[PDB]
Amino acid sequence: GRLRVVVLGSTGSIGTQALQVIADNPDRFEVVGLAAGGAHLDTLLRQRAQTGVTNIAVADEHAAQRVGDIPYHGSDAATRLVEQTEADVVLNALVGALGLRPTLAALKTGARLALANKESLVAGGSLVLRAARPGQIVPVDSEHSALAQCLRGGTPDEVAKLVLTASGGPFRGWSAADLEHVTPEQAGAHPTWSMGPMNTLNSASLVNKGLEVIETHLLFGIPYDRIDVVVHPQSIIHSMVTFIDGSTIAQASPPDMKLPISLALGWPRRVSGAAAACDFHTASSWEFEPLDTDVFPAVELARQAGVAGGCMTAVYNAANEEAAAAFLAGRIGFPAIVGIIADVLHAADQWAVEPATVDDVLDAQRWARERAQRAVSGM
Amino acid sequence: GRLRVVVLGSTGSIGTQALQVIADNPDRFEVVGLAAGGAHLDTLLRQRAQTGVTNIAVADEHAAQRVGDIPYHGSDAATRLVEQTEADVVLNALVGALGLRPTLAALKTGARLALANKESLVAGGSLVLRAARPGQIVPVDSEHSALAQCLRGGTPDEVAKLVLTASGGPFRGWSAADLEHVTPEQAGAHPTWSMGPMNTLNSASLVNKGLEVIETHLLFGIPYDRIDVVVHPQSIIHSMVTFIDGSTIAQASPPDMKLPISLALGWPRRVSGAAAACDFHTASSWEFEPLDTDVFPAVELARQAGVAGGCMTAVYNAANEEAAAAFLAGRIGFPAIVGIIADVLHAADQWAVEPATVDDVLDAQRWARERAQRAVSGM
Ligand SMILES: NC(=O)C1=CN([C@@H]2O[C@H](COP(=O)(O)OP(=O)(O)OC[C@H]3O[C@@H](n4cnc5c(N)ncnc54)[C@H](OP(=O)(O)O)[C@@H]3O)[C@@H](O)[C@H]2O)C=CC1
Ligand SMILES: NC(=O)C1=CN([C@@H]2O[C@H](COP(=O)(O)OP(=O)(O)OC[C@H]3O[C@@H](n4cnc5c(N)ncnc54)[C@H](OP(=O)(O)O)[C@@H]3O)[C@@H](O)[C@H]2O)C=CC1
Ligand SMILES: O=CN(O)CCCP(=O)(O)O
Ligand SMILES: [Mn+2]
Ligand SMILES: [Mn+2]
Repeated sequence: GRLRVVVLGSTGSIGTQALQVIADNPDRFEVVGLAAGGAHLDTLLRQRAQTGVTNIAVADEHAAQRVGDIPYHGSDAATRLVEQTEADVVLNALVGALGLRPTLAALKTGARLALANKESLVAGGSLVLRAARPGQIVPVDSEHSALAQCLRGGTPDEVAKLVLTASGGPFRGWSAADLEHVTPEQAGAHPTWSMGPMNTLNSASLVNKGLEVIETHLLFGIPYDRIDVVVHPQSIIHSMVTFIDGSTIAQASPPDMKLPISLALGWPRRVSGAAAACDFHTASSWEFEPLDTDVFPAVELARQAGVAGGCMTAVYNAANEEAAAAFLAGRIGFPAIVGIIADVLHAADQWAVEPATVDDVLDAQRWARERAQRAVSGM
Repeated sequence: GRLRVVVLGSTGSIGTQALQVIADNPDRFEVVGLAAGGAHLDTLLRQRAQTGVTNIAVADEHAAQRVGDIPYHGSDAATRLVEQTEADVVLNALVGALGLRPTLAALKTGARLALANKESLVAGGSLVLRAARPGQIVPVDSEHSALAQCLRGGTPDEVAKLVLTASGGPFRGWSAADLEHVTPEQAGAHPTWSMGPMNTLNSASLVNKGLEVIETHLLFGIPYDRIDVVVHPQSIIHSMVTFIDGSTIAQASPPDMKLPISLALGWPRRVSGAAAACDFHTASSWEFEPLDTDVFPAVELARQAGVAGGCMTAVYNAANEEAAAAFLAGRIGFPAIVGIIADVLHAADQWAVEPATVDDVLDAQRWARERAQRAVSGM
């Protein structure tokens, strides 16, 4: 039958790509809700006009003032839309802290949650896991989607290791000395129209990989010492699972987020024609190499944060946001991003307690931000 | 509740590796029958002593006499061993189309057929299929083991293509002129697998891969035009499945037949520690290139034979067996192997008829062997 889909973050990269998959597959999906921030209000309004969906939410009141016929506006607008809309699937493609409450609300409705919002898991952690039922959360990102597919190759008891691939970023194979003089531009901080500067930087710093390692633990219930990372420059193999017999199962496709998006939406059913497959008519190679964890310790730090548990991963992420921004403003050098994360985490043991509420997570993030600010400024 | 396993061809490459898996896993497996040709009595006698199994078949009458007290001897020994031994699994690791009757007898008992002896299924065609219940034939071949694992990545209707990898053999990259000079000693080399001299030859000539394409169609019911072959010199990726959404699922491990053996014996349950896993703590690459079908047409000829159906696959194999014997004896050049197969196949119009009995298959092979000898005489 047709799945009713709520798209949260309809004006961003994931959201718009999802809407294309849905437009291409009217047999499999129908949009029944759209939520956006308001920065791209004009796009949301064009989306209302194109899709015919009037069930929309805008967070920013100022932006909402420009329209006068938005059913959900102001803070918690997305959350209210989720609470009040009958749906089969909620795609949470919201950015940052504010994806958390809608994740919780969507889980309570009993819909499947196609999750892109990293903060829901990296920050929300045990709040989100205690609220979600088995199979309810389906990951949107390429590595997690790949692991979900590869896990089909055996029972849960047969898994030995999860292996995330990592592009390695622009500084793949760079020495510590090389990294000393990395500039914001080199770190891929261009005013690229769709993605924010943080995504390319997190990729370059290997912090994104650490975040993905944390999310892997929470999604698939695999201990951190069994979650590995290999550097794979082509990004054709999106991740792999190694089983107890020594067999490894791997997922491969030319880069294209429409594949994992389509699969998250239709899970467990694949969407015909979603993306192009690997073509073996011209010679190619898939290369693998280890990550030098002395030069790139962000993944080791993520495992430490993850193992400590509670709000420690919220701390890891919030420290990064602050240090990364400080790097982009020229307040610190590149190697000092992960240096500050380590300094903040080392000081953060009070946050190992499990959060009872969203406010607990926010307090952990507040603490981590100001602690990172002190480290940056020298105060 | 150990599985009771009869091991046909115990003294060969697959047989010995299989006994090693069983020896390491006495909780899961027990040997209850051994069959061999009689050429390696030292090995067989050691196997009798180490397993404690006296329920033994020896094909060669004189060799069986030399041992004394062999319960089954003569060319029907292996077949009669299968018929009269209660077992849960029959591992058929005989070589050549002579494994046909043991294969048919094994299926008739209701036991799982762990099939290394691809030739018996290639020769038997729909006759073997009609004797099998669904999933009764479980492949030991590394490619088909990989395919079975990767097919867990979706439903049947989601399968777009099956992709077999091929090492490309010792003469990968060689021109037709280069092949003219190939010696039996050069064809006895293999870059990635340690095997008997016949399977090694078949690998060098690509006839092995042709046999495996036919085996794929017969095992999995996928049409020949959706079975691709890609050359992968590392033999780390063992085969892949491409799904309708563009996703490809691949199986990978360092070349070690103990992996597919262990899984075939214990299907669906994996066998802990059966083989070493891919090691991502050191650099490596997985390379792919197209097969050069002009220089190596054996796979195309297999597709032709397979599409024709009936007893045509038996003809393909039998012609190879005769031609291969003549190459190893120094009577014909290396290119003549596949030239003879082409000559025989294209004279075989009458053998497209579906086999009703074993005798139909035997008739087809008898003709093919004579026709192959005619081709050899003409050179
Ligand atoms: N792009 C990718 O491939 C990857 C995605 N992810 C993560 O998935 C999430 C979504 O991906 P992406 O589309 O690129 O993120 P985007 O930044 O491109 O889009 C974010 C969406 O959230 C909306 N939004 C912002 N603030 C609010 C608010 N207060 N209430 C409701 N909605 C709000 C935005 O609306 P408006 O535009 O009007 O502000 C926008 O539609 C991201 O957080 C990203 O980190 C993870 C790995 C990689
Ligand atoms: N070797 C490998 O790695 C791989 C093999 N395979 C397949 O597995 C099958 C077995 O191959 P492999 O183990 O390499 O071959 P081998 O030649 O190593 O072994 C052949 C076995 O069959 C026995 N045998 C020979 N003739 C007869 C006969 N007339 N009656 C009864 N037994 C006989 C031999 O006994 P003896 O010599 O003692 O008389 C020996 O035990 C082949 O069909 C091959 O295609 C597939 C994947 C890879
Ligand atoms: O199952 C494994 N084999 O048959 C050995 C494959 C060697 P090849 O790809 O060169 O035919
Ligand atoms: Mn990713
Ligand atoms: Mn094989």
